[PDB]
Amino acid sequence: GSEGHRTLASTPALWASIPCPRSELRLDLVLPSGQSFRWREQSPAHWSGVLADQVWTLTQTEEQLHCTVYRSQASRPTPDELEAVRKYFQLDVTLAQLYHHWGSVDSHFQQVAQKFQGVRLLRQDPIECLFSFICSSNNNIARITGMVERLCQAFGPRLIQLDDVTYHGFPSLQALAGPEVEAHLRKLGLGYRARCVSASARAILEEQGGLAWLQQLRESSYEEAHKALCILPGVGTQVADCICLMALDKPQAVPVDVHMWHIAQRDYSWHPTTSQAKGPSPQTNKELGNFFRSLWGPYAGWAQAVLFSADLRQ
DNA sequence: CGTCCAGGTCTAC
DNA sequence: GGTAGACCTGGACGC
Ligand SMILES: CCOCCOCCS
Ligand SMILES: [Mg+2]
Ligand SMILES: [Mg+2]
Repeated sequence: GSEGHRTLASTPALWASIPCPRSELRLDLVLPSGQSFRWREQSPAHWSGVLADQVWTLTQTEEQLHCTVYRSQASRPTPDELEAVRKYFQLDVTLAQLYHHWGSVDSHFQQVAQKFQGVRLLRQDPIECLFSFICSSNNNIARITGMVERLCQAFGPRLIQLDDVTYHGFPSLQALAGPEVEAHLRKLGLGYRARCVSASARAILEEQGGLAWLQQLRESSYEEAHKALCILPGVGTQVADCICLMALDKPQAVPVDVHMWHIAQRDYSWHPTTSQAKGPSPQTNKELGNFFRSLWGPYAGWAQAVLFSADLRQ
């Protein structure tokens, strides 16, 4: 009871609650669906991971999101700590209101939304998001998830151990820019993305003026932010859109991968009309992103997250 | 066991 | 501009 990952049943006094209906949040549809790669369902309905530099376990009942933290004596999370959870889930954004809107303007969205409630966007750290999505390219979620864990294990600071799992914070730019990072990441199975991690960490610190440059894209425009990210090695349109949506507070950013292509054709009979290219291409991928913005409006990326997630499950 | 595929990015024509 | 091929890996899918 004192050791291992906590459950709600087994250590009741160490949990605290955040009011939040399952209609506003389904952990099981958000945490393994390729937004963040850093959460594991270590016991049934309990998700463990690192969030604002500490380890947490999260579980839900119909009206509550229950939260425990591992930091000192074992105790309930504090009000300030609980805030970090609220911010990470962006719980001020009311998902019932967005679903209504998207539902009204798109009857296909209405149909999928009935069976896939509580899919919202996490608000992620820019560095973690940048380097996770560099690992995402031409890859599947199961393998990306391992790549990311091994990366944090080798280069990130040791937080705490539960059972046989040692949690690590996400690596700094400095660690990722270090000597022989590529060769090390190649032995950890990252393949060609090993080079991209080293190169982007160095590009940021040595050519772009460091962490500040990345962080300040939050206050910049989607279009400025998206252009700025594309200069980095391993960061194309898609990876940049993932970062803008998931880390830089750009809700209108819509990543366009093979899933979204399939969704467009199957469920909207979409075809490009500004370019003569039949398939995925820079100009057809731009157009498809514009189609979804025009359809769903300024939170189109959030709508994308609902159908993307629902397409993973089918 | 050989292709094909997964939250693509690159350069080269 | 739209197009093709190279780059890691390891599960799923046939033949
Ligand atoms: C998909 C292969 O290209 C990845 C980005 O270019 C190489 C720099 S690390
Ligand atoms: Mg606690
Ligand atoms: Mg780039």
